[PDB]
Amino acid sequence: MISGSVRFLVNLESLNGVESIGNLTKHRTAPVVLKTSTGYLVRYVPVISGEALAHAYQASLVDIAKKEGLPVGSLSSQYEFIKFSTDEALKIEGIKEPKDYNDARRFEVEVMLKDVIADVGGFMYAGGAPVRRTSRIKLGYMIPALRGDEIPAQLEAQFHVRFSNKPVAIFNVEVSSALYTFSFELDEDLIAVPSTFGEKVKGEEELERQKAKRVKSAIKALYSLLSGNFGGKRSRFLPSMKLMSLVVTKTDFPFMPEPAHDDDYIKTTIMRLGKAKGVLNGNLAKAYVINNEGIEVGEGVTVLSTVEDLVVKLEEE
Amino acid sequence: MISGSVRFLVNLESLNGVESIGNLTKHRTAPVVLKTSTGYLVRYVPVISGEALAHAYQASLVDIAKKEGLPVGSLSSQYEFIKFSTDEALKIEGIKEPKDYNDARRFEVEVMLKDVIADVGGFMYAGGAPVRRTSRIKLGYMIPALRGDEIPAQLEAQFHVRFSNKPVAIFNVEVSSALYTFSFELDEDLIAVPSTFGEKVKGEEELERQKAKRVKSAIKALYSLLSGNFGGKRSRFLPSMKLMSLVVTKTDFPFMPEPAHDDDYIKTTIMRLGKAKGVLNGNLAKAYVINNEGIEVGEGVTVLSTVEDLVVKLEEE
Amino acid sequence: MISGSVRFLVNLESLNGVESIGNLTKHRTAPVVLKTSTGYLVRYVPVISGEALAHAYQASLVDIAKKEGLPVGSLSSQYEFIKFSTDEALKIEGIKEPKDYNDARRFEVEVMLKDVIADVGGFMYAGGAPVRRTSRIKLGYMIPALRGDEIPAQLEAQFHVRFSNKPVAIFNVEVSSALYTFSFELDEDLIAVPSTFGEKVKGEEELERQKAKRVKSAIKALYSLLSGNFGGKRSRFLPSMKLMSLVVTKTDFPFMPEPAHDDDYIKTTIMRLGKAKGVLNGNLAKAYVINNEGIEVGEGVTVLSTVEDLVVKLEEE
DNA sequence: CGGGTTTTCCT
Repeated sequence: MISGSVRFLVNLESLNGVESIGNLTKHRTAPVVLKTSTGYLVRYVPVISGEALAHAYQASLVDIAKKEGLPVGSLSSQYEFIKFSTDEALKIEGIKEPKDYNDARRFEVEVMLKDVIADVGGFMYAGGAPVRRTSRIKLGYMIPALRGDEIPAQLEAQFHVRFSNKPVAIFNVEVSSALYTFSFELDEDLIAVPSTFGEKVKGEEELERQKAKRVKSAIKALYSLLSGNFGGKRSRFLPSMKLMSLVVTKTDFPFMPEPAHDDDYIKTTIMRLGKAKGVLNGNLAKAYVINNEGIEVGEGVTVLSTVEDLVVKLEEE
Repeated sequence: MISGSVRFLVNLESLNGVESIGNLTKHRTAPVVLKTSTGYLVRYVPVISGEALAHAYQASLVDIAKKEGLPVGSLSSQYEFIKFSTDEALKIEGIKEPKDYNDARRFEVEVMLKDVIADVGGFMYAGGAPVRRTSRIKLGYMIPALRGDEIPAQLEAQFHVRFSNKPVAIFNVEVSSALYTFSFELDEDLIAVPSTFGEKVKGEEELERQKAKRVKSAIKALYSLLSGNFGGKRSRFLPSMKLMSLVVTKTDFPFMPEPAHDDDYIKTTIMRLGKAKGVLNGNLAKAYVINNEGIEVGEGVTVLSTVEDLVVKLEEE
Repeated sequence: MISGSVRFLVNLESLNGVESIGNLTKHRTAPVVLKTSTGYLVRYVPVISGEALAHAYQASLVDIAKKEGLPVGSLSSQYEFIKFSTDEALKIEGIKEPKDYNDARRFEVEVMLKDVIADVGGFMYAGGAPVRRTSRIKLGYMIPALRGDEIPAQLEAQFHVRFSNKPVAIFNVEVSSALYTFSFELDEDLIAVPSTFGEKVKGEEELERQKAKRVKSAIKALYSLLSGNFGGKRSRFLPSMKLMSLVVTKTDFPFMPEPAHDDDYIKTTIMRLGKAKGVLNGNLAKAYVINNEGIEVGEGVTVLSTVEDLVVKLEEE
């Protein structure tokens, strides 16, 4: 598994939208529970959903897969991740629906040999014999850091006009500025492995041949998420992003680093990693840290400089 | 016995679901009675059921048991905890049904020598001669703390879309933020001990040999629950969790610590533990405390740092 | 792709306006989150939106296109970029609305062969069969650099009167001064290429013939943005602009240069460019730097003197 | 302006 926590600083941003009222376009907001010296309070803060990040990741994965020669589905070749949900998609791609429970494994292998996206990002088919496949990359909402007593975020509305020589043309757009945080998880030990229980079916040899390439592509795809190629309204509201802190852990057992809420979340996660490897009888535990804000790190930890170095190191091992 | 009270802080969460209405996925809610300065009131608040936690605990126990060589049932090798309820499971596993009341102990031992899950988590078989085994781990609903006059919890709905080039695609998801509390109990003095009354039956020597490993594995399995690996919808709604306060008590007599609703529940439970050991003629009483919010603790109390240290200490003693 | 970061110094400026209160004309202001040695703070600073920059760029593109003989739409011939959104524009230009999804490609090609502005800057038609084309040039707000603990910006108000021989004439104007920074992106590989998926439609041969001229004009149009020809109230409040630092990158793969916030943002982006070309299996990566403040640059970097040289170099390659 | 929840279980 590869687990990570990342902290970003974003200014003058509008990357996720919600239903509009009047001539105003609104930014997504959510309630958060925060702890101050006086107790616990409830606040409303701008957020960014995780499905936009999932879409960006899967689009980059499609690009890399088509570049490197891996198979890509017909519908997903165009950036429409309906996958194989409805029967219309099955008809377009040309895959017979499963007949019974015993036939499920064949259908899963057939779908899994045509589109890498269905293999990595999971899918669901509903019918007489529904077939499920959980995603191999897990994301979450992007929240500003709940540090201290004051939330380091702000939201406002802005005024815009459309010029016309014959007036008979005014709209408002919400803009936010915050210090976002988020964490991610990716289990590369289950890529290119069937999930439905059953007997062996012809075609798994090709999967075993392509396993290494699929894992390499899946690990490569994370560069988009770690770089900042996500969100909408990028044509006229291009944001100003800057990485601040990053922790990545590679292990052989389940593990979850601390959220990027406290100023000291790198020392704690490394100590916890050592103790967890000791207690769970693991055999591999490595840590990589990127720091640009000069906070406490610890001892005996590899320190990197950019994200390309981290991607290369993750690929090599 | 091992009895514990734990306090968590969760933000932007959807971990337990219930039946859906329209295009809206709903979060579990329950009524709670709360005391304010003006009297008593009834409120509707999001909660998380205990059966999700039980499933997470049993899945982790399956993983550890397979890793350490302890026997695991065939159906329970797959993460499907029907245990030995119906006749189909008995036919699959290959165990003869009990004949009379006198044969109940043999059936319990045979079931108990094949699946550790049936041993630790209890089971039921209904028929001509019913057989019961109560669970050795007990859990409860996860509730936000009912401190003060305002409940520190909030629930809202969010708007999501599925993109398509040929419109002919909209759903809503309920998201919560709360300060959750829950308590648990695990009696390790009865693990690998038959429950049905009767005579001695061949095969108990193997259970006596495996008792130590079974107890060790059961104690290890709590790390998943104390870490935060439970609940659904984790692929796109990965939650942000953080521990705040934990009290764990090891005794030789029945005891129940205070619920984590009042800010002073560590001092009270320690005083009660001392007096209860005095009054019930016990011979062992230990307490461990993890504090990360700076609330009153007391004197002469072991203070830990993480949960791995607690797990190691519980294993060693 | 062509991606750039630019730094400017502006004194006594008022280029973007918002709703006015009383006899005071206000300058656009926005919140920004800044990092200092004491933590993170929220501040209110004057800004300039990106839509004014888009209008300036599109006006210059119209001028160049009409000068070089490329087709220009009737409505956009006058500097009114409603494009083909409403039905009145369609009636004026004389293009039939699309009938079904299968006819979308024909409509896109018909619109795309008449006005280069719709081709480069994209457009949208709403109706029974909506048609979309994302802009090929992406801009953002113009924020002052968030360097150090003190923001290098200031805003004040100024007093003015109107003379009259028969009093019965007083107003206030907001004026700012800052060190602005902004970044831009332009992917020239998709200019003069249809975006809607479908079958071949007559008229694409002319598009392929005109592609070279369209790309050349689009590259030429960046001179207005890089020179300082944008914003309003230039008749009486002509600002004093001076270029300070510029980085331009030409690649075959997605890339985003570092924002012009830190004093050392040229070496970092070149190192990242090299590593990214190594990791993403690219085949082209070139950089150009203009420096007039004597900051660190690096080694093996082409150095220019003016912006016209950069424009010529970008055109030639 | 188009689009507004899909199955498989109900002791």
